[PDB]
Order: sequence, then C-alpha cells, then structure tokens
Amino acid sequence: WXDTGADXDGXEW
Ligand SMILES: *C(=O)CCCCCCCCC
Repeated sequence: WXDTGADXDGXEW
C-alpha cells in the first residue's frame, strides 16, 4: 500500500 499515490507528481491507481 502507497504504490497508488506519493503526495504530488501523479494521483490515484
Ligand atoms: C503496498 O502497495 C505495498 C507493496 C507490495 C509489495 C509486494 C512485494 C513485491 C516484490 C516481491
């Protein structure tokens, strides 16, 4: 869990 969103570059998935 974490895989689907570090706080900035991308978003969810
Ligand atoms: C949450 O997304 C944790 C990531 C799961 C790690 C599973 C190991 C993968 C390499 C064997």
